[PDB]
Amino acid sequence: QDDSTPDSLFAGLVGEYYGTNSQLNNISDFRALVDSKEADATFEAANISYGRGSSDVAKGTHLQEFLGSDASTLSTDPGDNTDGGIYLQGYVYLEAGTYNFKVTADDGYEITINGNPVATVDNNQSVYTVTHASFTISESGYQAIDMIWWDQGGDYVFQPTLSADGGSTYFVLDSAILSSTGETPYT
Ligand SMILES: OC[C@H]1O[C@@H](O)[C@@H](O)[C@@H](O)[C@@H]1O
Ligand SMILES: [Ca+2]
Ligand SMILES: [Ca+2]
Ligand SMILES: [Ca+2]
Ligand SMILES: [Ca+2]
Ligand SMILES: [Ca+2]
Ligand SMILES: [Ca+2]
Ligand SMILES: [Ca+2]
Ligand SMILES: [Ca+2]
Ligand SMILES: [Ca+2]
Repeated sequence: QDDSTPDSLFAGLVGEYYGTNSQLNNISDFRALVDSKEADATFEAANISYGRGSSDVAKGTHLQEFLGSDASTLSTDPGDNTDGGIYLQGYVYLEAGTYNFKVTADDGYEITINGNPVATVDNNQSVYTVTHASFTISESGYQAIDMIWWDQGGDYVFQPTLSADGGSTYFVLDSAILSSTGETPYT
């Protein structure tokens, strides 16, 4: 807790959606958009496996389709934009050990854990899956996590899967392990 407002506790990350009619080319562009204004919509990111879809995430009802099971928590239905993306932040329960992300995306993204980037694509791309380098968690518990992802137009997809067993199996980040505040969620 960092201010005088109570924060919703749920088994998910705090999600913000931002749209723009400018071009998003890279992580810096999307982060500047996030910085420039209040979110166009907020939502609870409880099942982080979004898309695939076509014909721009920022148009029509494409954001709702993309977010699927998390769209029922949208604060509003944003108007049309050409480009858009999401900023997620909260906590993820991880035991101490070694992990790595494998992320399928169109366009780019960046995931950080405890302040350190652990999966980065700093450019636009048609759908592509990267197996990222491993990282360590030093102490079991809720780890701080944030993510950004965007769509510059066209197709869109975002599924960042995590392995705890050296890339033999991967899981989606969902309500089993996510927390909005770092307290234990019970529903
Ligand atoms: O050039 C068009 C294509 O550009 C790529 O980088 C992706 O953003 C696609 O979703 C888009 O359709
Ligand atoms: Ca607060
Ligand atoms: Ca903002
Ligand atoms: Ca809309
Ligand atoms: Ca879906
Ligand atoms: Ca739902
Ligand atoms: Ca664009
Ligand atoms: Ca795209
Ligand atoms: Ca392990
Ligand atoms: Ca496997």
